[PDB]
Amino acid sequence: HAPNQALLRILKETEFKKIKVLGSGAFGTVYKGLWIPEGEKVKIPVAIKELREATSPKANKEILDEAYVMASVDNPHVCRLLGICLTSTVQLIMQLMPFGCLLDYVREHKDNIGSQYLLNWCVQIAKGMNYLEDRRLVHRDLAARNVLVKTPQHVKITDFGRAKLLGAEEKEYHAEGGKVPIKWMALESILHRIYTHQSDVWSYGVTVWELMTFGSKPYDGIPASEISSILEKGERLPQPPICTIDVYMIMVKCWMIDADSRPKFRELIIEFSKMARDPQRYLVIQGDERMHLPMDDVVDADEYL
Ligand SMILES: CC(C)(O)CC(=O)NCCn1ccc2ncnc(Nc3ccc(Oc4cccc(C(F)(F)F)c4)c(Cl)c3)c21
Repeated sequence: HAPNQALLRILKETEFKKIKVLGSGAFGTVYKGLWIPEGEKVKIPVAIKELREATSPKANKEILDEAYVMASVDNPHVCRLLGICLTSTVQLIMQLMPFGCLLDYVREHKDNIGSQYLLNWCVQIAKGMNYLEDRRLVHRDLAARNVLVKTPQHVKITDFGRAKLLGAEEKEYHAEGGKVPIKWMALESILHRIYTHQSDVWSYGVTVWELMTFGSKPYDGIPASEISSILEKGERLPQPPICTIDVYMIMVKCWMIDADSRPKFRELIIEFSKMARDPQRYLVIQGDERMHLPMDDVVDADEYL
């Protein structure tokens, strides 16, 4: 394994301005804002998380470990961390993704989402996931809520709170146990707390199904404790109405019990790209052809290098 020479940038608090609240979680408030590096005539749209003073040493430690992961990744389909700021409580500064999480976005805009967008997002997520595999990173929480929308044409994978870097000799990760997203997890993760890139593939399949059903909840009837035996009996999520068998067979392959029988991300890239070239052959959406979707020194983070 190579030396990780990623730079962690520590920002001065006067360098960035909070403009409005985007949301608030358990660990603090997230603000829309602008980052104005001193002496560079540039303004960068950012999201800024200000951790609560209530935050434990334990929580702080785990948040910084997540920032370490985010600072180590550099791909157009993985979230961009700009830096952190070491004030009274720690602040994390990331690229603004103005359209929010992809799960909300498909629920809220389902009447205007065509086959071209759906297939392109599958490609993009596969590209980010492939890159994470190249980095020997196992995500462990892939899901539509954990994909952000920069523009309708460009999504990025986020939330590395569960991510684990594999060791050089290491093949699988073994977790300790706790609050787990059971309905997105490979069977071997539920049963034996084993996680691989192939288990991320399973999660990818569920994420695709979320997208193809415009944000339905997987196994909506069923409680989490029942999931693993349902899977052991060979039952899977149903074929979404818009999906040709071509697309559904792909999701199904992602949910093979034998992890090595699942597709690789680089193959998912290939197969969804083929379909993105003729999208109406692969997803059947009523009115598809009808559909389309959307101070001075402003630059996107992607162009600030
Ligand atoms: C909580 C919540 C507010 O309920 C959910 C939520 O975070 N979503 C906010 C909504 N949101 C909308 C556009 C948008 N664009 C970009 N980043 C967003 N969110 C965002 C997320 C995490 C960020 O930072 C980190 C980095 C690592 C670890 C942690 C952790 F929470 F564990 F402490 C935070 C930042 Cl700076 C922003 C955005």
